[PDB]
Amino acid sequence: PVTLIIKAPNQKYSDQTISCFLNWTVGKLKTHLSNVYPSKPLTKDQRLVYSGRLLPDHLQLKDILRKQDEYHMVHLV
Repeated sequence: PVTLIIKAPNQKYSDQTISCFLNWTVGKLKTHLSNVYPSKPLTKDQRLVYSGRLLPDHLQLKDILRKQDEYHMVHLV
């Protein structure tokens, strides 16, 4: 799968390498994070910020994460 590196807001937790598919949207992945992340953060408040920009839950990961494909560091907010 794709190495989707979920780093915490203040880097409270380290770089989390989530082996997941770009098939899903930011919403389905963020639900998946709220399950597989040991803090289990509020899906309603939490969003994914990729290298400065905001990833909305309606679009598929692939569209933004196509460029490198291999690995992507996203900051949780």
